[PDB]
This record gives sequence, structure tokens and C-alpha cells, in this order.
Amino acid sequence: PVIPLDPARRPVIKAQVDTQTSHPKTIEALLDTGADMTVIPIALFSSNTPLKNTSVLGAGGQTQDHFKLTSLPVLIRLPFRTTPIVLTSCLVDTKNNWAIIGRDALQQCQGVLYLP
Amino acid sequence: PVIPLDPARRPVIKAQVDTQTSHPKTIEALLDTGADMTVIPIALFSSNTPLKNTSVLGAGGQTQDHFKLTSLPVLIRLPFRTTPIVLTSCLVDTKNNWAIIGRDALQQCQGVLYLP
Ligand SMILES: CC(C)[C@@H](C)NC(=O)[C@H]1N(C(=O)[C@@H](O)[C@H](Cc2ccccc2)NC(=O)[C@@H](NC(=O)[C@@H](N)c2ccccc2)C(C)(C)C)CSC1(C)C
Repeated sequence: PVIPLDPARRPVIKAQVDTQTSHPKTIEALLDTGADMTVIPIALFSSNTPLKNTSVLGAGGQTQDHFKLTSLPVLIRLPFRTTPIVLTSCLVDTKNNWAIIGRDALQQCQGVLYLP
Repeated sequence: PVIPLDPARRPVIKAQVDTQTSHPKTIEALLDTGADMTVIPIALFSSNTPLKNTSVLGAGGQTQDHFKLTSLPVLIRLPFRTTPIVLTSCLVDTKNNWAIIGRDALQQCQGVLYLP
């Protein structure tokens, strides 16, 4: 789809995320060209699975604590596309339950920014 | 133009920014569909400029002091357009002097995300 851009309305998509540690869930995610790597809420993973420690710099400062890194690839299905996005690794939000589609996923989408 | 999306390459643009507190200056900004509001460096202003205090939520945390709000509109010229973008207010990065074009600016550009 062509997705308009409006400061008042977050550009969002429904995505089916498979962490390969539990059952795939459909979630609302932010479409974010400023994000190097996709961010999945920890709730989509099983309590036991191993995650990796990581340090993340973003607008609020630097955090050692808030995000982890996955140990398995993550599979993402977007409504219009039959072919699943395959992410070797992404970030995992242990706190604020953020779901954010970054440029790693948008690349495999063939997503572009267009400014006339 | 059409900007392709790549996790290994930040989509950046050259932008002439006018704070209305000195002369127009060129910066390199990140084109960011996850940004509610535009972010410009404090380095554009002289030491003594009236800015407002503000609270900002990012991936690094909530911060009540890294960012200020401008008192006057900001004028922004992009290479591929003649008419300036005029933002009524925007964010000022006092900490890391980041430069981020957000959805406020992208709306005045008729910028879109396109996913095939
Ligand atoms: C998201 C991760 C991959 C992280 C490592 N990367 C980054 O964060 C990169 N950025 C991005 O990826 C941006 O699109 C972020 C996305 C974000 C928004 C709220 C909580 C968490 C993440 N946007 C912001 O930080 C922006 N904050 C907002 O727009 C704020 N109003 C907000 C609060 C809750 C939910 C949506 C929006 C500002 C400060 C730039 C205006 C801006 S700074 C960055 C390093 C270039």
C-alpha cells in the first residue's frame, strides 16, 4: 500500500511474528525507517528461551537493560505478501512492549521512502 | 526521489535549516518515519537563545533534559524542493546534536512509505 505520513498518526501495520519459541501472533507494529533493526515484544517468546545481552543507543539515552538480542531467526508475515520476512536476529523489548518494523525487514519487503 | 531502505545504510539527506536566530546552515539528517517531531542540533543556535524545556520518550528512555523546544518556527529547505518546510516548533538536541527529519516535515513534503 502507499502509507501517508502524518505527525499525529503513527504509520502502523499488522504483522504476524514467529519467534520460533512459541505460536506465531499477529501484532500492531510501527513502521520505522529510522530503526536499523526490528524490535519484538518479549511477550511473544517463551519464558525459558535464551536471549543475548545488548546495549542500545536511542533518543532517551543509552540502555544496557531494556533490550535483548534473539538467539533464533524470526519470521514475519505481512498481510499483502505471501513470502515471509526472515530476520537472522532482532531486538527484544523486555519492558515497554514495543513492536517496530525497522529497515532490516523493510528491505526484504522492497519498501521505499518516496518524496516527490 | 525514491530512497531505498537498507539496515546497513541510514537514509540521510542534506537540509538547509534556518533557526531564525542566525544564518541558514547545512546539516545531514536522518529521514525517520518513527519520529513524531523533527530534531535539530543545538550547535545551530548561539549560546543565548530562549528555548522551552520539554519531556521526550525515546528508545534510550524518557528524558526531561536532552531536548528543548524552539520558541520560533524553523524553516527547512531540501535539495529537491523550492518551497521551504516551516515547522511551528521542533525538538532541539542539546546532548548529541542529532539531526532527524520527522513526520511533521515529511507531511509538508507529501512524503510517503510505499510497500509493494
Ligand atoms: C528502535 C531501535 C532499533 C533503536 C536502536 N534505534 C532508534 O531509536 C533510532 N530512532 C528511531 O528509530 C525513531 O524512529 C524512534 C522510534 C521509537 C519511538 C518511541 C520509543 C522507542 C523507539 N523515535 C523517537 O525516538 C522519537 N520519539 C517519539 O516520536 C515519541 N513522541 C514517541 C513515544 C512513544 C511511541 C511513538 C513515538 C523522537 C525523539 C526522534 C521524536 C531515533 S534515534 C535512532 C538511534 C536513530
